[PDB]
Amino acid sequence: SNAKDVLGLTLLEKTLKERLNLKDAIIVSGDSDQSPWVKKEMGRAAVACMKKRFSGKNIVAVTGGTTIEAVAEMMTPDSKNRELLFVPARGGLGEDVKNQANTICAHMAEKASGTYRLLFVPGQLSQGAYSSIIEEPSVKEVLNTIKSASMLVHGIGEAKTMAQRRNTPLEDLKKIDDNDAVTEAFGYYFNADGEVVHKVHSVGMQLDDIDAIPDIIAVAGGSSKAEAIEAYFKKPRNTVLVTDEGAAKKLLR
Amino acid sequence: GLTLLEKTLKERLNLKDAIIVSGDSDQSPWVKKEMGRAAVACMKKRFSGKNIVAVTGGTTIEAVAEMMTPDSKNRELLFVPARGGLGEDVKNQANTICAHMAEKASGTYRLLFVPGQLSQGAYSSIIEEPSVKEVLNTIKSASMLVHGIGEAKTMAQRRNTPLEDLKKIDDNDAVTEAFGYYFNADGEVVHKVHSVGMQLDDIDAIPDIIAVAGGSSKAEAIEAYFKKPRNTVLVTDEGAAKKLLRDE
Repeated sequence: SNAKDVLGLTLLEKTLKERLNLKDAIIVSGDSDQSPWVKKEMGRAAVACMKKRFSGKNIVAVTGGTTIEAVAEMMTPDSKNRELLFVPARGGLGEDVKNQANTICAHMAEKASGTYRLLFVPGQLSQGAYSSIIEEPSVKEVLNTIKSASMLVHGIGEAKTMAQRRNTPLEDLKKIDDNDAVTEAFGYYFNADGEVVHKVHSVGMQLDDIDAIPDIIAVAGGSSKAEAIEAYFKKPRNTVLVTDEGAAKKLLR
Repeated sequence: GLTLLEKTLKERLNLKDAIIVSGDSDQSPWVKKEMGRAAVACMKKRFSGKNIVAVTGGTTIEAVAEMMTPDSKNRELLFVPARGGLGEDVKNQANTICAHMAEKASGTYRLLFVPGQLSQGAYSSIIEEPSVKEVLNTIKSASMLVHGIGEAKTMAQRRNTPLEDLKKIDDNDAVTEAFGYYFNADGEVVHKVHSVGMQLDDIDAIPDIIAVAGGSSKAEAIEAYFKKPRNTVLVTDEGAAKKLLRDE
């Protein structure tokens, strides 16, 4: 791309990909912490990536958060009219409704003119209530769909920001802090070496399941996320990263 | 004339107030948007410093959502659905309208996540669950209710009403519908859709109730619903009002 070349983004992407051992790196101009449109440009770039990687039939698992909402906002119908079913990767994770995976999932499916299936297994269910619900055909159906996800599109957050934004129980806050979590993705908090140190209990996709998903696209940016992004990628994730100059430049400094 | 028409409607229907926009929404589709615009203006006049706004679904309340804009006075706004989905398609569900309105208002919202067609056991589990209980509690403290009114048969058929309930609605001569209750010509409940959240008895405790409903086809439905005192502001159109009042 001449635009990427002239802006120095081609080199920056090469450097970031090598640094983080990524399947690929896509970087948009600017710092989303400073300029609101940059998050939309990350959404647009993520959508372009999804479309490049779709096959004939697709089960797309998604997380919540404002960045994947931006992906949904930028989504458009598939000009190839390939089959698209969208599911949340996991539960609500204690997010407010606007940021819940179910919310982003429905928004994305509508924008893509695809279909969706939502997961309603609240985290605060009693043991007895959980046993009743987990056996429901509708719940089993969605869990089964998630298990065959062909794509995962997920955000990455700072551990503290995510813990504060969700309604995290005191005991779990202590655990996140005591174990020096620095990054978060799909309801897992990780330390600076990319090791899991706290897991939000939630049905659906577990960390071990991502290895079986051929196309994983993480979308996360802003200078404030530089250390979070670095930590998450300390382990092999077989993942494409869509980010911005804010995060990428700070990370590479 | 419109001021006289409003005065007569308020009296005939025992309204808190009548707001009548021009035209007939059954003939001129865009009149629904003008009802929406007037309803939003009415809501903003009624807001207190803090607000919990319960809403129903349906295309008329979707028009309210569509015409919603942020509050110039920046009052606190939390939007909730009044009841469950009531068997509506997604575009007509209270949850959908609720989210749309809150986004347009730059407010916050909470939704009732109570799926069908769950077994009895799972259903009761879902409704006892802490997050759902929180939302139900919020609805119980609603300061405003914004709702539609529909013709009984029309609403029952649009929703996926079971044949046995269709028969009961017919046998009991239901003529009007609002927030999941079907009423006869005397404004008496004859059938209720089972659903968590707001009940009919709860509306008396809500200080500001705004009904938005119009079109000549709804004249009989609107008259029937208001046969009992509802302490409600009606936003409607000339189509409904002139027909109801025999002033065509």
